[PDB]
Amino acid sequence: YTGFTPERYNKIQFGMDRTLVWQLAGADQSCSDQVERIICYNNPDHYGPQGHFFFNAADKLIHKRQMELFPAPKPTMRLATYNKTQTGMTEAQFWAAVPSDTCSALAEQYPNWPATNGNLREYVCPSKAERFAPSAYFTFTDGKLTSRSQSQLP
Repeated sequence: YTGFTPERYNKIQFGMDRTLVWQLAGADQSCSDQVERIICYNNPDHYGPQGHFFFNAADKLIHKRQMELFPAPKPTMRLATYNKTQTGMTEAQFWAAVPSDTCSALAEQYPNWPATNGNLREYVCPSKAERFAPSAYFTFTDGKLTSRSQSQLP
């Protein structure tokens, strides 16, 4: 598969029907429908950049995930930085502790779309730019940090 791009991912919006997401993502040329999710690939290297899309019971988009379409531009994550964070922080308090440029916006979810509550916003913050670098993982539920983990930082 081939052809999924950052510009396509930005065009795709919550509540869109599975059929519309599929078409705008590039359909069979670019995507695989795994049932639980749709995976759409930038190029034939299926370890390469890709978007994933998930649907509610009504087949409307509620969840966008991306790997290397928008990577962390300056990966610098270190364990001392991970140790500044604690669950209960607001996003502002978090970004004062952790530089935004070291994190990738991994996923955004609105499980109750078209209602906007229960928003989950997930970040992966790697320590270096090489693939599979040690990283920290963070989840905000409605703007409060509810999950944090890491392995092998620095």
